[PDB]
Amino acid sequence: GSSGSSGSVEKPYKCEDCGKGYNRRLNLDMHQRVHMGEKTSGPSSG
Ligand SMILES: [Zn+2]
Repeated sequence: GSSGSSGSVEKPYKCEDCGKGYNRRLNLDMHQRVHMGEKTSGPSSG
């Protein structure tokens, strides 16, 4: 068919894990952090 929505990154840098976009080097280096653990749902209340 025909696609378009795809392609939501216009930065000279991108995470080699998810594919995020960052117009800064540091932002990326630090970003990796996200891929350090995993959200713990556990016994939720709200
Ligand atoms: Zn990432």
